[PDB]
Amino acid sequence: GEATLLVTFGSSYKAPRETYAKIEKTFAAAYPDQRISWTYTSSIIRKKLAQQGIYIDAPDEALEKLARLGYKKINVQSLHVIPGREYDEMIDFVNKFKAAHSDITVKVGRPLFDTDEDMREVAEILHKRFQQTIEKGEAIVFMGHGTEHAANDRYARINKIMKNYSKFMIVGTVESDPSINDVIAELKETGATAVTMMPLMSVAGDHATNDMAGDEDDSWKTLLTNAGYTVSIDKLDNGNFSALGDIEEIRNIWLKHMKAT
Ligand SMILES: [Mg+2]
Ligand SMILES: [Mg+2]
Ligand SMILES: [Mg+2]
Ligand SMILES: [Mg+2]
Ligand SMILES: [Mg+2]
Repeated sequence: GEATLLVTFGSSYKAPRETYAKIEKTFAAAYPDQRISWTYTSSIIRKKLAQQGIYIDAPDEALEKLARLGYKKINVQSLHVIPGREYDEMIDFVNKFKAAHSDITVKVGRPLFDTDEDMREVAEILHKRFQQTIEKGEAIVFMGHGTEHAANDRYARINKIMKNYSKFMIVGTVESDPSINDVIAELKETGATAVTMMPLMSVAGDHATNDMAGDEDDSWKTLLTNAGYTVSIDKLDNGNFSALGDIEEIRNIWLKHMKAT
């Protein structure tokens, strides 16, 4: 008997939690006999959800509960985009758990942008999603968070990989490099005058939605409109802002990572 624990930072908001449900459904369909469990690593988000009647286990709680149920084989899957700080803290609570349980074998699955192969697959999926927009000469801008962690290199790396698919697919980050000014300089080279944006994030969290599309003077929508672009935000059919985890083929990459060799 195998069990799977899905690891994310977490969110208290309805739209990200619908994306989480899609990820659970993808894993449950692939492994219909397995228990699938969740942990949200943000302590404060867990606390706010508890105030709402929604009870999410802390990581140590989540794994101990699996141990107390008899499981000797546990999969712990990162739902992160890059192998950065949160991925490292995953490994840490996984090892704190392995130490207390020498008989339990724990398999760890990597985040989305782990390898060049992963980033090509993501680029192809996003190209497919936006091909009709790209065909009209409109650019697609992907907004990642950005970090000082060395894994920040994935954003510049997937930006270059995306050039094999279209010059109109452009990646930047809010807090690091490539920056919004790099995005604007790249846009200028394409000849586009219209932009569709999407977060290069697993879910469209509340803070990210403001960074991307808010009326704040430094939101990406404002800064691109100041530059003269006509800006649209990508949405799901249900009207929510889209994110990577909403795309079934993206969810399959986390799925494959859980068993990769
Ligand atoms: Mg990440
Ligand atoms: Mg799609
Ligand atoms: Mg990101
Ligand atoms: Mg969404
Ligand atoms: Mg969807």
